Amino acid sequence: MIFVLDVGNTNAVLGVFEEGELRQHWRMETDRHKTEDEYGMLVKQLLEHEGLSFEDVKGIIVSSVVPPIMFALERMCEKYFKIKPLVVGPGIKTGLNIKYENPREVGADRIVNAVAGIHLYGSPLIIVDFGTATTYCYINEEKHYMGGVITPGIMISAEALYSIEITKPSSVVGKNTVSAMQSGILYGYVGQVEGIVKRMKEEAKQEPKVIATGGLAKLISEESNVIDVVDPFLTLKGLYMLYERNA
Amino acid sequence: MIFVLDVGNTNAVLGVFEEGELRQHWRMETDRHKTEDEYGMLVKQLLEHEGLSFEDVKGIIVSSVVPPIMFALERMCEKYFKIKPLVVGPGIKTGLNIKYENPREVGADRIVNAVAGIHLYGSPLIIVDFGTATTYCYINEEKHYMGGVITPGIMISAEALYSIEITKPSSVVGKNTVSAMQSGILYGYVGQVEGIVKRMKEEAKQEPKVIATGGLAKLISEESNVIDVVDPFLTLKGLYMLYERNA
Repeated sequence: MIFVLDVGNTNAVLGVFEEGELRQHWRMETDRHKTEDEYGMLVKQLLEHEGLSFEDVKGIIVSSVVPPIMFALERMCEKYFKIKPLVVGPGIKTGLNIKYENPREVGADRIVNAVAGIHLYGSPLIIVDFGTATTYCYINEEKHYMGGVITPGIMISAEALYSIEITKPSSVVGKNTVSAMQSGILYGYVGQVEGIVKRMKEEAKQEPKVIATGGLAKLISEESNVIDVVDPFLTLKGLYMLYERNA
Repeated sequence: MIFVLDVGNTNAVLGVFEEGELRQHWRMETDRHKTEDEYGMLVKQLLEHEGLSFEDVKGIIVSSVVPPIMFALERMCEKYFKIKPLVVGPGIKTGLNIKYENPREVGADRIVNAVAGIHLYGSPLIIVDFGTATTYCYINEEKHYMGGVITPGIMISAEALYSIEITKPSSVVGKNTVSAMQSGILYGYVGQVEGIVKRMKEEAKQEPKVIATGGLAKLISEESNVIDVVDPFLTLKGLYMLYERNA
């Protein structure tokens, strides 16, 4: 089985693929305090409750935006799995044609998401990833990664305000402060996504399918039709594709 | 003449009204370091270059969200103008019917803006104020302040990202990082405003005129039709109305 790890500033998502299918996934807060042995012990527990052992895992790929924890995760992989993981970084092969002027500044997971999205959903595509930032990538009808749009993420924008559950209020016009802020975050974000996506489609030669991922993709897609498919595991699936290409 | 002062966390706007009309306005960064005498000396200079003296000013009203500078501004008014200013606060009379459940938690300038907007533009109204936060207030067809919507302000959201000039990029799909972020802030914000305003109008009995104010109102209104009137001096005009009612 192949173990994938997508580590964010705030959250990590783990998954195990068996015969090219996602067997199980797990989500957690990124912990800069945790040691290689405490990662190994937590992973042991996740595997055990899934009916798996370390031995079941034959390959590992990690994508991370947190250098201060890479050393420990790599050491945990080497110690518990006896495997040196593949790290998504400069010089990993992806098969992705990047026409963006800044290919090296493209987030690793935008690349991963584009590889998965094109393989799973075709082209042209708009990919919306609601994470720490909300990104919108545009892949053209020749499967070229053209670039896109970056905005503040739902939680980071909600924190800068409330300074948290993204709840639907009983009305848009908030009859009270909490209600006004709930409306603002939710409907403001929906309006943001609708507006950007409509403008990106306007610039497009062929009309693209819109796919979204990230924890809060579902909330947004419940409120709008602008998103065609929510795929919560796009990045995991992409990292699995990358592992296979690079094995 | 009547001197008005609207002091924000980040910016202050001053104005002088002569025969009920705004004669001149001045904008500046709020300075927590400045003393009462350095405020008096700066005001002296602004008046001189306008052809005015301290003596010309017979009344003063101040609205402020920065308590640490009120003492100095009040002392400057008392010393240079020989006037104790009216302060927008609990117990100032406004003539505004507030149906919002949290009347006391309504920003002073939302009240000021509503008083000015209703007097100058009628009802029902949607008032959009692009400041530190972007607020959307809804006044119903009986001129009642119903509440509204609060979102992160253009600059605070742009800072949390870039961490600045809000520029129109050459395309929505940014061909490069800076371009992607420019698109995101600008078109994301436009989409946010369009979406919220359309939802607020949907809840409205009569169809409201939409008025906007704040430094960046013009940028947004250039990009959308959702705003009927940009009135850059709504708050100044409101504070003038409040001074007159309370004199």
